[PDB]
Amino acid sequence: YDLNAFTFDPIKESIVSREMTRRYMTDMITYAETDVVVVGAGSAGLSAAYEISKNPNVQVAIIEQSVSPGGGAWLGGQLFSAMIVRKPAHLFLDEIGVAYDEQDTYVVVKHAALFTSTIMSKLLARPNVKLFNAVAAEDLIVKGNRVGGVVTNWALVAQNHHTQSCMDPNVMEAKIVVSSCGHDGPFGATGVKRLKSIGMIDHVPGMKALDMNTAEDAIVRLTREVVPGMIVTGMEVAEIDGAPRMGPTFGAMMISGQKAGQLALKALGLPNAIDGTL
Amino acid sequence: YDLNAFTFDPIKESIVSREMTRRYMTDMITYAETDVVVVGAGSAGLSAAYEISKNPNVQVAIIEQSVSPGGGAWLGGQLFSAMIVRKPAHLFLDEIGVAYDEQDTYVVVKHAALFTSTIMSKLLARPNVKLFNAVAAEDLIVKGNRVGGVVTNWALVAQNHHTQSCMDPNVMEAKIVVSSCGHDGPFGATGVKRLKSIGMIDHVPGMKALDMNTAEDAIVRLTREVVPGMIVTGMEVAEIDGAPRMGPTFGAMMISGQKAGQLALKALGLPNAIDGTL
Amino acid sequence: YDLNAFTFDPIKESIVSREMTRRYMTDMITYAETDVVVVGAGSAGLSAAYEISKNPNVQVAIIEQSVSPGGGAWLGGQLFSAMIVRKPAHLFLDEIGVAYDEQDTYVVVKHAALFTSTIMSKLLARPNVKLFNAVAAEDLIVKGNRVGGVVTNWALVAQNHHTQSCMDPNVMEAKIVVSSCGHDGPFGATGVKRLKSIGMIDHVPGMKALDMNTAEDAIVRLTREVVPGMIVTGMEVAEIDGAPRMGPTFGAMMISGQKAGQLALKALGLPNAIDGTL
Amino acid sequence: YDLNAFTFDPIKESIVSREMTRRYMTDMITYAETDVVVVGAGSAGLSAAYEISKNPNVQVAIIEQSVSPGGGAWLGGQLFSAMIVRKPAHLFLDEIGVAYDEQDTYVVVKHAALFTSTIMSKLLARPNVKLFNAVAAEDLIVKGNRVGGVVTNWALVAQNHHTQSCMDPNVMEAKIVVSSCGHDGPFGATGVKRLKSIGMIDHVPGMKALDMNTAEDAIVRLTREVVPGMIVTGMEVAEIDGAPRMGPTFGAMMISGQKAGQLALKALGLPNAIDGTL
Amino acid sequence: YDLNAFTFDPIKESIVSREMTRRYMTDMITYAETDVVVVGAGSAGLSAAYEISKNPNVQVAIIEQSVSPGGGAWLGGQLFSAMIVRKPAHLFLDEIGVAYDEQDTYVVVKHAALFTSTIMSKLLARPNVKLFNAVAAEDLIVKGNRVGGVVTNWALVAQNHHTQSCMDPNVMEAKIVVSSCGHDGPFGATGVKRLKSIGMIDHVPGMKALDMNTAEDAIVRLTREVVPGMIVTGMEVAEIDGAPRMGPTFGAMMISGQKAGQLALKALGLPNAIDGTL
Amino acid sequence: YDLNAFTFDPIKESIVSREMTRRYMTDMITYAETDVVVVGAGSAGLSAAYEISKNPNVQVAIIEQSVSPGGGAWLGGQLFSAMIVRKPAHLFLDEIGVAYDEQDTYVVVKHAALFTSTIMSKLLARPNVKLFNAVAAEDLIVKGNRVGGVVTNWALVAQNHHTQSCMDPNVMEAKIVVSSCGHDGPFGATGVKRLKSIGMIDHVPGMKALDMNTAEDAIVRLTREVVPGMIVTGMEVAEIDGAPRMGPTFGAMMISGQKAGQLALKALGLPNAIDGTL
Amino acid sequence: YDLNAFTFDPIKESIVSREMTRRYMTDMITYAETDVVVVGAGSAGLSAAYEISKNPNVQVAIIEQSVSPGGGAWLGGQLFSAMIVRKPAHLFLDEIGVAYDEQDTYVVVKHAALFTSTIMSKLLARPNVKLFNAVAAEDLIVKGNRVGGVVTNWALVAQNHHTQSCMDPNVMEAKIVVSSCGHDGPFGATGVKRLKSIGMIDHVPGMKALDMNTAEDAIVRLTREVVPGMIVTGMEVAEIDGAPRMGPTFGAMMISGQKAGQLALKALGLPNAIDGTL
Ligand SMILES: [Zn+2]
Ligand SMILES: [Zn+2]
Ligand SMILES: [Zn+2]
Ligand SMILES: [Zn+2]
Ligand SMILES: [Zn+2]
Ligand SMILES: [Zn+2]
Ligand SMILES: [Zn+2]
Ligand SMILES: [Zn+2]
Repeated sequence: YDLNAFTFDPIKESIVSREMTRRYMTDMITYAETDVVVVGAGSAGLSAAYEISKNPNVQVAIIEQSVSPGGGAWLGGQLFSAMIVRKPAHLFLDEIGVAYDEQDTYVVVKHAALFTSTIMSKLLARPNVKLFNAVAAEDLIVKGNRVGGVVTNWALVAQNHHTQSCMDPNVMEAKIVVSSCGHDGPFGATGVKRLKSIGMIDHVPGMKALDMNTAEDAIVRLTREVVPGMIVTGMEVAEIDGAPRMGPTFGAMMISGQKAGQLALKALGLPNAIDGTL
Repeated sequence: YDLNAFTFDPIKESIVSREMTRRYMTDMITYAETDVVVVGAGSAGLSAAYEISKNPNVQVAIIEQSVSPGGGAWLGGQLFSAMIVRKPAHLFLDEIGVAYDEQDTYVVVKHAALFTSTIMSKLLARPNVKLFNAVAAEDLIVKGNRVGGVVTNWALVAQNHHTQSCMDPNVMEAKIVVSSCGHDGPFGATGVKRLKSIGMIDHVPGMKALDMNTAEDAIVRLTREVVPGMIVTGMEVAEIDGAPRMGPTFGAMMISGQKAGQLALKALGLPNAIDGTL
Repeated sequence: YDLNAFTFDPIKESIVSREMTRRYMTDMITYAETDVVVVGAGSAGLSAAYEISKNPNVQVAIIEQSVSPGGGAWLGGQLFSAMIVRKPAHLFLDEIGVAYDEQDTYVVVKHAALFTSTIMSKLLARPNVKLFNAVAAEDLIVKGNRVGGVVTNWALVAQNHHTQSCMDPNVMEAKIVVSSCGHDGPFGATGVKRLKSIGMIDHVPGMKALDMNTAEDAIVRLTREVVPGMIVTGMEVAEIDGAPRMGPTFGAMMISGQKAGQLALKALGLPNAIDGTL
Repeated sequence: YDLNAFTFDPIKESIVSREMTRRYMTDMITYAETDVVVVGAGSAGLSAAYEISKNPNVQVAIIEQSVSPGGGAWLGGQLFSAMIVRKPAHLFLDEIGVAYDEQDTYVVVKHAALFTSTIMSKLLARPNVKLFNAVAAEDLIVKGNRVGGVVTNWALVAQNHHTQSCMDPNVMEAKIVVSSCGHDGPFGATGVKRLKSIGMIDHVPGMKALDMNTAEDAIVRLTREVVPGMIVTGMEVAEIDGAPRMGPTFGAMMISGQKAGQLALKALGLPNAIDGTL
Repeated sequence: YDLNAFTFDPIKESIVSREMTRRYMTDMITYAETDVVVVGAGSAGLSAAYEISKNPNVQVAIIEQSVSPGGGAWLGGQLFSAMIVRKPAHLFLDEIGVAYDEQDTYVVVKHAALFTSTIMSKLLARPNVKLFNAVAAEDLIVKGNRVGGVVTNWALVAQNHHTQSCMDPNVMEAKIVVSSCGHDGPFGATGVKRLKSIGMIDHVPGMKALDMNTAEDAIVRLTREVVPGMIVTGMEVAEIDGAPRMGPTFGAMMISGQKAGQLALKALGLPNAIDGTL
Repeated sequence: YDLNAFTFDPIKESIVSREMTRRYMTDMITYAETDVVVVGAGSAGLSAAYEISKNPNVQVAIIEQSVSPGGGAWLGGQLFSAMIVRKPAHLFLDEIGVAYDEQDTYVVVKHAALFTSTIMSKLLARPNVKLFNAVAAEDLIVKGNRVGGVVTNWALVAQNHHTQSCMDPNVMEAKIVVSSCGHDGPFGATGVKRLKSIGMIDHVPGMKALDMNTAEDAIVRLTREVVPGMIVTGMEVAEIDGAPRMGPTFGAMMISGQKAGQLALKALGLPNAIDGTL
Repeated sequence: YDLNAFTFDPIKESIVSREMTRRYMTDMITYAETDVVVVGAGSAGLSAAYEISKNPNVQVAIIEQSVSPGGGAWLGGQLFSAMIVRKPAHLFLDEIGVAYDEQDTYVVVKHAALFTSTIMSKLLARPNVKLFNAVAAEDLIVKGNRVGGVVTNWALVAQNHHTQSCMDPNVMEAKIVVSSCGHDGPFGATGVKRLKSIGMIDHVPGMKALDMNTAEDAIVRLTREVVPGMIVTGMEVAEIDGAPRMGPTFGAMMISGQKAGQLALKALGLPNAIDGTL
């Protein structure tokens, strides 16, 4: 084509609508009963989805309330750019294909956005992954003390129940829920806060003050299937357990998310790194 | 008449004013002491008022804070249209004259708005029914151990005590109050929250996580005269009892409401389906 | 069934989701290219859709930004209930089946909500009609000198472009658009304001001060195909033409809407009352 | 009675409701066609109503959007208390029975609230005066280039058309409207701003900068029947005419309002000070 | 003077400023140590101030956060006008000179504003009373478990500590504080809520549901010196004690306030009705 | 004193109140008619007040709407600290006693806050200077063709005319007004916007795009008595004249202010640097 | 230079940017591990930083969330100017060079702004002091049982986690943190509220009611290293200890701050007035 004399092939508006609709319809029908739902597309949730979907047989829905995925991983600290990842999580960066400046006990990715865009590109390309962005998980499906999926709505509806006539949610059944809701914002820690309000867990003390050396090891260690059918990963772990926060460093999110992914595979009865069967 | 050359008969502005004033103020005088007040015109409250007002002896005031009645029954889930009603509540739809597409354990009304408009149209035509919309129930009338009506105001006043000099409420005495306030919004669960703040009940746990099979049977079961003079119906039942929620399905709202209406007839000493005397 | 011992047939959450999704997305595909789109489900828009859809050949989509349809027709004036309809528009009420208390030059419907629910119930039951509520028309489709449909989005999105990353709209092609957006609210007069901002008309003076005798005859008279492909009806007519307003009387809305429907049938080449071929 | 052992006579809640309702109903029926409506109960509007209602045969409705009447006359300047009134308007204070500290060219009432409460008490006691507080004039009634009354609503509705489904206004016919809307607030200058938007006057330049000596004489001089059926008085005069403001002094408001009252009597064909017939 | 040819005597702007300033200064100096401060100028606070200041030797400061005094006594219920006062409180109306329509167990003042304006006019005329409107009591002065006055600020500052750099309060010492803060609004029940937060009282259950017959007698009975140096009166009594509310009736406010006034006189060691020494 | 065993001398709350009241109200009386009022205590206004008040004959009131004085001079750009001052304005820094790091065509003050605090400390110590902070100039006093002072109120009142009953302003007469209101914020360019709305100047184009080399020389040049009685200085000059802006450099503000001060001395008939008589 | 013909030396925009960037980022690197961080630049925090930085060996970072430093020390009470300082804290004023009007048990600084500007000017000139304004301390660094610095962000970010994708904080390590966050505003008492939410202290009762004689001595007394690594000073002490407040008097803030500074020097192992080694 010539950028100086450019013509698009013709279109009809109604075709564009119908293509989008049909495709979103079929996705919602498929994923109404899914193997894994990941709630939250921050560094931890992306890392978990990336790890799980390496198994091509596993269906992965990602529910993200924001229009943009990525969570807090578009920046470092104080609106600066550099992303510090402590060793040995730089091996995870190697696998995804993200360059870094190597230091002695850590590496520096030149922009957090480079990690986030790269992992998302590789993740979203896979046929077994679907991103439902601009959609919130408002609640859980819980039957006989097992989490069995999530209660969904458009994110803007979920934040506007006070300004309109009622707007019921939808429902997505899942074998395993990976809750990766962070701590930040009006949606922070949605999943663990709901476990508490329905009496399935007893306390959500909230994250403690900052201590990077304690926090990152603790967050990985504490990542687990918290109740039957629900794994918690990322900063949401610190909320439920009262672990210290780590601030502007990203290794624990990546590793927590990877561990959560392997826990989800285990929960599905599939080869996994938790068992040593992978 | 001719749509091409159309003339309305003459009017005067004063006539319009006086018509609306004389009629509304007459209705307020009529209903200031009444048989039943239904608080909330959602699916459960409309169903309750519909059921009660089948008896002509019985005067029924419906108090609805929104300008529009209907509550959460203008939509299905995720801003979609279809209204799922589990059997055998399709027999209630048959009685009201709402068509549906039948499936094995449920039916589908093509638009929630078709239910709501249809039942409202039949209900409002009745001479013993009065809709006071744009009016909130701010509080209860309680004398000794018994609910004896509601404390009312324009909904916008009830929402703007923070912005103007004080604006006292009005009062409506009733033999029975049917509280159908839902759980959603700033007015969610007004009646049961008030029973708790005045010490007449102990807790309002809030609805639990979603489980349609448990929730709908539970809401019907738990629909009751909670304290002397006050029946609670619809999702407000889940709030008081800590029942699971059901999300985008509507049978329990209709049946809970119908049961609440029958309980109100029984409380008034009238033939009813609770006793088997209807 | 027994209200004392009540059991719903079994369900699964996934069934409810898939039912609502399959049906809504099927409707969107059906109506993405359609015969008539009515924007606004107030008294004028409901009247127009009611009139058009008397012809079964004609597919009619109603776009309503609010969750609740009905517009300003849930109340009379000053939050009072009575709906004044000047003669001879009481003949339209007769046709729809809405009772009234007759006076000399007008009739009184006991509650505006009785009109609105009744006409909606009859309208929505029809197979050729689809209500897309909680959906705003953000813009028009205009090709050359002609309106060819509407640009749509969830209403909450259309109201929240200031708070999230961009969220493109959808598109619905139509042979005729009937714009019935009122004057009230942030969406008041959307269609005529847009004709002005794209240069297809010159001014939108806004409604003038109140004069019922002038206003209602004027609104009917001025109801028209304003530009090729687009009819304007109801109070949106006053905005474009600088007509006086009428306040709490509703005959002109019903008759303007009826005339707009007949004008749409005429524009589609069908038997109609404008020509005298119905 | 004994303040140490006090018992009220018994009451029924429904009686209180019915008394308020019946009385407000009859007032609204009476005043739906009134001789004078005064819009705004600030110092100018109170002064105008006080002057007019000295004729016991003249019906006076006062429409005030705030719950509290009094407008800007509860304080002096900068939240201080003293009310400066230039001579010879202290003669007006003498008539109403408001004490002052007399200085050479002006007097000082010790609290603006003393003037406001005193004039209101004397005004409201009269049988031909009715105060409709918490009610806004949203618009005018205009028929054939004469103002014929006002379009009313509850004030909170008039400020909330953007948050609810539409809420039509009511209407009050009047022989003469006295617009006394001030300049301050979101309702400031309602009446003259509407004259401009409907093309009945051509410009509303807004008040000029402060100059007490020019402003107070000018405001009195310019008080007039601005268009047929509508007198403007008080600070709203400065808005329409572009007169200077006067800030924390009150004589012109009192005298403007008195003049407006005498102009209203003249407009009604009654003895008055404008003609020298009183 | 001639309303047709009117001239004010000359003024200088700076004189107006200086008069207001000097006068407000001297008032604030005088009242920085006062005999009684009444917090809240609603029906109860006005009634208390009116009762106390019948003793010309007693200094009374009234602190009212709103620009307009009067509290909730500008209206009846539901924005209607009539003020119901149960017998025998109509004797209080007789004393103040407020007309009413006499019924069997109650009387009806035609507009609540007639009571409020009349009592305020008589109250404010007295030399020993000062109204500090647009000023909030933010806190109490408490020394050795006795209330010794109030912590004040301009009301707008008291509501804007979140939008500006810090703005310290002022202080007013008092022999007795009469707290009459109502229950309504963001300032509702200021005085009793502060007693609770500083541990001087133990519970503030809040007002119970409506029951006029119980409430009005209870409110009068419970009006008292709650802690040394502080009397509570009006609806604030119901907040501290958990008494029922009474809604749109005004006798208890008047009588509570009168009793509070006589309690204040007693606390000052002066002749009073509590002792039978008056 | 001993920080380990520290006792303050005794106080009484009333003393503190009376001290603050007597002093402030005395200052208001002093300055109600004054020589110069400076509106705005940003870098330009502080510089102007500093320059003028070098003459002891001259009384200078500074009106600043914010609680904190200093305007935009607490920071450099992008929330960084360093304050760039182009030569030869470093000579003004020398005079005030502000250190800097010298470069070739400019100097760097280490923190903008060091300039602002330093100049304020020297300015405020002077007996002829009074800072009225938390006070806005809402309007001008204009008599005939000449500015003669300012219309003042508490800043929060000036921002809350939409939320309360009216609150009149106060007035300060001045021989000269120096308007230094900046361009930023809701109060940006108050003085020049007012000249335009009262018709004394024709346009306020607003500042143009950034060009430091053009802008700083232009702002100094254009600093002038714009209309009789009123000098405009600082970025408010760019707004009136359509000059380019300079962004994060401060020399023009200091020099414009100094020139404005010299112009004020000249206007007062005093020795000045404009004429060469200083 | 000539104010009549004024030319600035040339500049380039890039130079200004690079100057501000290089300097700020150099300061951030310097202070990322530092001796003392003072959180809050109100009267107590400025006094503490002033006291500490008398020792040149000691690096002191001041973190202030507002753009303007100074806290509540720009005004006295009720937006009045005079700053009351009880003796013997006037000796601290003597040392800083702030003039006052002496009384018997206290002195009066003519404007609070004179104190604040003066102390800031002396403080900020010192080479060992850095003001990071527009920067909030969001959290603490806590390792084991000890506070080791602060978690920082731009203040606007710290206030806008609800409106944007996540924005991680930054970190500053410190040997000692002096928390001087006041009680006022959304950031009031940040440090002590955090000690409570992480479980390091048990309660934050909040300040009690006003009692100047008790409060000021108590605040000095209670100023302490509350937990290892963290001193609390100023009104934040009242919040943690439930001390009474003092309102518009400032001696305790200055003395508490001075004591806090001496406690910080002692904690650093340096000569100090707590020990008597200074
Ligand atoms: Zn109330
Ligand atoms: Zn819901
Ligand atoms: Zn777009
Ligand atoms: Zn309207
Ligand atoms: Zn004003
Ligand atoms: Zn700027
Ligand atoms: Zn975070
Ligand atoms: Zn404070």
